This record gives sequence, C-alpha cells and structure tokens, in this order.
Amino acid sequence: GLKAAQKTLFPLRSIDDVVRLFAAELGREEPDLVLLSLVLGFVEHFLAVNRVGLTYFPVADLSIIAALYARFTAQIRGAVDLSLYPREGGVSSRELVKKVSDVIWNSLSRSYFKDRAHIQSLFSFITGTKLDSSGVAFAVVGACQALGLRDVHLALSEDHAWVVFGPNGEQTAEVTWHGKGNEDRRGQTVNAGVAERSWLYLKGSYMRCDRKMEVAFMVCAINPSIDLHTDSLELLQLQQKLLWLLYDLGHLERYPMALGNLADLEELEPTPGRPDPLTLYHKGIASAKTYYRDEHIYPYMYLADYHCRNRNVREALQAWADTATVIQDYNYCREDEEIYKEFFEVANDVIPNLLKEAASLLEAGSQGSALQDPECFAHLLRFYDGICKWEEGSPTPVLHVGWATFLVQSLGRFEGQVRQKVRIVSVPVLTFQSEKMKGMKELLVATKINSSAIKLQLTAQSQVQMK
Repeated sequence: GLKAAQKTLFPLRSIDDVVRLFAAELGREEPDLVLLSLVLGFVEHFLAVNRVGLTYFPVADLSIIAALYARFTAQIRGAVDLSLYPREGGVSSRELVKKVSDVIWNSLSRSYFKDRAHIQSLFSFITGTKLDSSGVAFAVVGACQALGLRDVHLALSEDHAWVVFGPNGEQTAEVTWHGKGNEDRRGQTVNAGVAERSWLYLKGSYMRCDRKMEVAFMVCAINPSIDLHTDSLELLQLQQKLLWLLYDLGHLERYPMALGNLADLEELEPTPGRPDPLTLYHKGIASAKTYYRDEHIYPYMYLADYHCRNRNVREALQAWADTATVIQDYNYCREDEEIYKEFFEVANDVIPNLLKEAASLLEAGSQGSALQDPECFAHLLRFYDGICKWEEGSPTPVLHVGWATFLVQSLGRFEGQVRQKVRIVSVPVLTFQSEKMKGMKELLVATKINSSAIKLQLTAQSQVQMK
C-alpha cells in the first residue's frame, strides 16, 4: 500500500509539483520507485505520446495514480509467493530474483517493437504490457522493492542492465535481454563477461545503484521526443529540474552518464547560476575516473560531441583520443557492436566531415587551425592507436580496408610540414601502444601519403593484387 504521507502532494498539477514529489520521496528512507516511475510515465504519456486536450500540464490525480499502483502491486504479490523463497539474513536468493524476472517477462505483449520510445516506465508496463530491455531490469528492481527485498539493486553498464543482490550485494543476475539476436542469459551471473574484458561488462567497473541512483536512472530514462523533429519542452524542463535536484543531493556523484545528460540539457537551455555544459562534461569524466577506474567510454564521447557541435576541432580530437585511450585496454567481443558502431562513425564520418570544413576554412585563411597544429595531428594518431590496440588480443577483429580510405584521407588533411613536427618515441611527442601504428610511423611524415602502404599496415591484408 501507498502510505498516507506519500499521498499529501496530490493532485500534481505542474512540473514543479512533480519535482516536489521527487524531493519528498528522496527525503524518505527508501524512495518509492513504483510510485515515481508511474508518475513519470503518466506525465510522459500525456506530454509526448498523446497531447490531445493538453492545455498546460496533465494533472495527476491520486485516484488515477493509486489505481495504477494497485494494478502493479496486485500483479506482483499474486504471482510471486515469498514463502516459496525463504530469506536468510535480510538477503534475497537467486531463485527469487529469477522468479521476479520471469513474472515481468511473462506479462509482456507477445510481439512488439522493442526499441520504440516511451516503453521504459511502469506506466507502459501496466497500460500497454510493453517494456524495453532496461525497462524490464528497472521493473524487476521496483517489484523487488515493493516485495520488501531491500538488497536487490539495478546494475548498469554503458549498453546493458541487470541486478545485484544477495550477501553484501555481491551477487549478479541477468534479468533482461541484451540487443537483438543475442543468446539470453537470464538468471546467470555476469562473471564470464567481466572475465573476457568486453566493453559490455566494463571489466567489472559497472554501476551498482543504490535506491537514489535508481531514481536518477528513471529520470535519465525520461524521453521528451514527440516525433523525429519535436521534443516536449515540458518534459525537457521536468527532466532538467529533477536532475538538478538529484545533483544537489549528491546522487549523480557516481553517475557519469547522468552528468552528461544534464550537460546536454544545459546546452539546450541554460539554467541561470548553474555550471556550464563543459564543466558538467568534465564532472562526468571525473566521476568515471574516481569511481569506475576510468574504464567508461561515453564520458569522453559526451565531451567530444559537444566540441564537434561547436566546431572546436582541436578539443574534439583531444576528447576522441582520450576515448580511444580507454578502449585500448578492452577486448572487442561479440556483443560489443554498439561501441564499434560509435567508433566507426567517428573515424569514418564525423572526423572526415570536421576536417573537410577545416580544410575549406584554412584555404580561406583561418589562423590557429587544427590542421596547422601538430598536437592535433598527434590526437588523430592517438585515436587510431587506441583502436588498433583495442583490436590486439580480441576474439573478433576491428579494422578492415573500409577504415583505410578514411585514415588516408584524414592524414592528408594535414600538410607534411605539420605532420613532421610530431616525434614518435618508443618506450610534440607521442608514444604508440599498438604494433599497427608503430609500423606505420615512417609512412606518417611523407609529403604525399603512401595510400597502398597505409592500407597494408592498417589491415590483415599482406599481399597486393596479382596482375
């Protein structure tokens, strides 16, 4: 049951009323994840999915929210019998966690598009019987909280979600699917994936949420998009205000991606008196370095993308070099394709487009151009070095000749006289970690880049055409 004290702010008639409810729940011993997710999903439904009849804000009446809450708790209590799963020591069993995951999974519509917008919340679960992948994980944690299982918490990588539980919160369990066409591992640990040093499991440096961080997750999960060309200003404002609430309370300290999301929101619409976007992107990086061994990729991608948007070539290249310095110490494994796609798009689309415009601006007499800065050439080289080093030791390869054309083109955007300034030193100065780039060193300073030799050095190809 919802408690009396949780009910006093209703009806919620505005963004700020929603914020008050979040503040009240975050001041309680354990914020109520089910209440909060149902509220967010209700207002997201009426602000983004169906705005018919909207005049300011979709008033959330207690009768409506309480009935949805009861629909959830009735479903979970009825289908999960706790007597079947005795709890030693205030901690949950693997079988109980699996039962909860099965109850949520089995409730879902048989067939639907799993990557649609607005299927993240408990409101979607109850009203549409649809959840996205991490939405199932969140729903398992919200169900477990409603059942009194204080030890079950959300675990997050940069591309997946599962749960932690058990003695000292030291157990892991898969509770949802990952990607499209992968082998389901529900009920199993994540320890094989940690041991293979995949990006997917972050070498074990993934997020282990407390309840406050699970609130942060649902807030990050708000989706303001009405359509491909339009976002709800109301939802953007709500998300921004709730992220500052969390920030002020300390609950983003261990949440790099939330800090990046808030930076993105501040760039779109700055809040007077608050840190700049740049400051917030750097805080996200600092969070990753402090709490996650500097093993996260996206904090640097958040930063590079900001600099790219602002056509800051130098700082974008720096940030992408830093990204690649993280990825170098991973093995590229079979379910890591989302980060491969991101690196591919940066090397083979984004950087080319940035340097093409920089070349045109140099022709028109730009000063201080990244294309005349040997430190920028070094950043480009460090980016490729980290990708080559990533590939070393990996069960699946990364580079192929489709990368080589863009490498040759990007190298050629810097004149020989600029490229010659970088001194490549062994263990502007640069050290290579990869054997591919070490072998490419002499090719990098010729006036006219040897395209064929670069292709041979970047790829597995070792022969040239017969005839």
